[PDB]
Amino acid sequence: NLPEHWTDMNHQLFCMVQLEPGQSEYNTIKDKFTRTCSSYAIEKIERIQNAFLWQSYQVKKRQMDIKNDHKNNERLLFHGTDADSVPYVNQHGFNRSCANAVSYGKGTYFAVDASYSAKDTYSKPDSNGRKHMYVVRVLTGVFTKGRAGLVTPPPKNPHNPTDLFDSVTNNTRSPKLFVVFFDNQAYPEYLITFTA
Amino acid sequence: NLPEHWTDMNHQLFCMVQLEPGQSEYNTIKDKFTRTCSSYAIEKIERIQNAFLWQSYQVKKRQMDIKNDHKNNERLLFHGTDADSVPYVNQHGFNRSCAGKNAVSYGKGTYFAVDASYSAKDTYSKPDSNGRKHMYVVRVLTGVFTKGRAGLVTPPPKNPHNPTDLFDSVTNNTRSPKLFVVFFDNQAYPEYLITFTA
Ligand SMILES: O=c1[nH][nH]c(=O)c2cc(OCc3cccc(F)c3)ccc12
Repeated sequence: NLPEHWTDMNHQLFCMVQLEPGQSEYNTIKDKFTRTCSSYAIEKIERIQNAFLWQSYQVKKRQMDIKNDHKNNERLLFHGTDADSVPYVNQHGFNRSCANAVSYGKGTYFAVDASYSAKDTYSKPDSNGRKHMYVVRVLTGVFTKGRAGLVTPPPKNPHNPTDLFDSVTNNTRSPKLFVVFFDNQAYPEYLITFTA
Repeated sequence: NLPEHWTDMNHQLFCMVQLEPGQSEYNTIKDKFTRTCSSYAIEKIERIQNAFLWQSYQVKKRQMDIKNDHKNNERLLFHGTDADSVPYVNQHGFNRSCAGKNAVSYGKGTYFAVDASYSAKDTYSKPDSNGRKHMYVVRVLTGVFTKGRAGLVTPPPKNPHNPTDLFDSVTNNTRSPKLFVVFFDNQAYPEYLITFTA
């Protein structure tokens, strides 16, 4: 059911857990961020333990692993958001109806590089200069190049137009962004609070 | 895993099952339909057996049953649509990103009718090139609801000082609900497709 690295929730279903600086889990997530954002200052990293979001995501993951006949469907990506959206994402995940640029489709956008999500247009500095970025488990699955105005990914072969790609990208050979068009294709795993 | 009265699907993920008149299952849907739509005639009623949509929907239902306090969270509602949308809905369900602007808008989501007569309007159940009209009968997790408003992209909060604790859906009128709007994927399961004609 619930992942091993999660800590006890006293029979509750939602908790934001601040990570201890210098332990393995904190160090792994900090490393992913500082690869492109070494010039920023990390205030804290919180593990998001949202049982409902996790359950709905794990269901979609098992479905995509069955449909794709292989289990290489997940990537870790970044998502910058404004402070006022943070409670929403913690509790409800990412909502294409809320989503800035949509040149590759009307979905939720995720960056390969923290540096892209660190842009003020995405991770808007709050009145205290705090910026907020998620590390997100994303079911990118089998992907294709996106285009403006997509409401879902294109068909995997427009002879069978309901069999869809899982996500779209800017560039299939060297992707820097992914767009997903369904709820529960993305699990917000950590929230990084940082400053310029 | 799947309802024990579904047809054996032979490790296939999706089947449409044609129902037989005189069976309770057909006759109950026909009665629900003809209660407001006696001037149309049913061609056929198909049960939709979509394993993945059922799984995702049932998880959302379990979640809402846990969250809410012994509420009847699920209603059986109608959805009229055009022929062009039927294969998508059968396979992928109801997508708010594809939704029509309703003549009376209570938010930017997917609309479901209490009365078949509403879904039977040509604006929704557009007759195809053969004069067939299509209406789903849908399990909808309405949960705890409030009157909607045209600007909504999710249900409103129950409490403006806790913006993330949302109503489950919105309606046109809480005293006499005739439509519901839902704003999330897997909150509605297309259970039957009614094909009907003038
Ligand atoms: O981290 C993000 N948070 N919120 C976003 O909307 C977002 C958007 C985003 O790509 C937008 C885009 C569109 C077209 C061309 C581009 F080069 C880039 C990348 C990251 C983010």
